[PDB]
Amino acid sequence: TVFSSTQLCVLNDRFQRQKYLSLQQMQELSNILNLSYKQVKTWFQNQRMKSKRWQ
DNA sequence: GGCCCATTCAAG
DNA sequence: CTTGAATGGGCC
Repeated sequence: TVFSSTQLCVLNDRFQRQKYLSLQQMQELSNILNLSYKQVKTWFQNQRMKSKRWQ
């Protein structure tokens, strides 16, 4: 799978301002991006890991 | 259930 | 080789 440049945008923007998202927030964010909840939740998790790594 | 973590695996 | 989406197990 691969995400659009359009998607990585709102995703990264949201992530920068909010590192933990609720169920509803993830689900709506997924809806307006025509993505599944799973891949968005997964993305966020992976991003949290990425954020951790930088040391 | 979600999160954490190590690990996997399909393209650049 | 790196990248990052995706997996499974362990924990609350």
